[PDB]
Amino acid sequence: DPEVTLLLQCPGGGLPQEQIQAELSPAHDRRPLPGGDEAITAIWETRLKAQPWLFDAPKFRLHSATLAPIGSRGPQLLLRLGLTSYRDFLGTNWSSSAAWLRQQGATDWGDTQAYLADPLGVGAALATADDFLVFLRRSRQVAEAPGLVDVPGGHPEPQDLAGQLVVHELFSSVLQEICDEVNLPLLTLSQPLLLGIARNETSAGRASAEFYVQCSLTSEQVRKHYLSGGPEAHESTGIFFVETQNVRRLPETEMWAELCPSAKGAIILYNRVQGSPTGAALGSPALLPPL
Ligand SMILES: O=S1(=O)C[C@H](NCc2cccnc2)[C@@H](O)C1
Repeated sequence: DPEVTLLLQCPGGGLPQEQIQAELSPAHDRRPLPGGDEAITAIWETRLKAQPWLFDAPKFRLHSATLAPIGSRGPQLLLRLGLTSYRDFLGTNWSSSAAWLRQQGATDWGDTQAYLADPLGVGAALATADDFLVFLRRSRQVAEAPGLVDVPGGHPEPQDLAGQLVVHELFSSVLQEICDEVNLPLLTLSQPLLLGIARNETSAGRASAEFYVQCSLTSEQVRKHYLSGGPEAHESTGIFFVETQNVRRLPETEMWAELCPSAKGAIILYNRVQGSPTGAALGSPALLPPL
């Protein structure tokens, strides 16, 4: 699967909020472009002169994420974060010359990402009470991955001693994205677990944190809540459900060629971290069928 690479696979079936540290530092920002950031300003002016209702927004930037030695006590993950924007995204990751900016970063800084905005996404593998994952169909009229399958999520906007507030906002944001798009009550959702981090190579390597969330509603009830918002309550054009049993072999199905890269990330991490039993009981052939 060339369009998605794993940056992080969490241990212990996934990491809760209280085991994660963040360092939000201007040392983690994008480096100014070799010829100057005027080139980002020029793409933005052109875009606003066609679509003057567009507005900029701040984003978190992923620099790096370091996992503690497995089985250790204390914080298990450090996320190194800076700040970027929708505008810096449009002028770098989304630019036609994005591959040239990756080569320049390798040459200048020993870092393919040094000249890229790399805004941090969040996504969820959202399971129902009746053991299904939730999928959404993307509109055919949006700029990115039109008409493809997605999972719930988005790209949080800002606002360990500011770090903990930043971790809280990331975990809060995946639940808020589920309530905004799927139309579920907050109180039907578990606290998220972080499964890992996946990179979208079709979007010059920008990363998404992938989370596991359990809902107390059945697939039937989740569908009712989604539809009862009406065509204006969501950006997606449809919702559908796959049995957790069947997610295990999803990369062998015709669905796989219709998943956008960040949703492929979420399903691979679900399969490795929540799937893939290690013990004798869930390992036994009748519960883990071979092939
Ligand atoms: O947070 S972002 O900068 C906003 C962006 N939205 C999709 C999009 C794509 C191309 C042009 N406009 C919007 C995220 O994919 C990254």
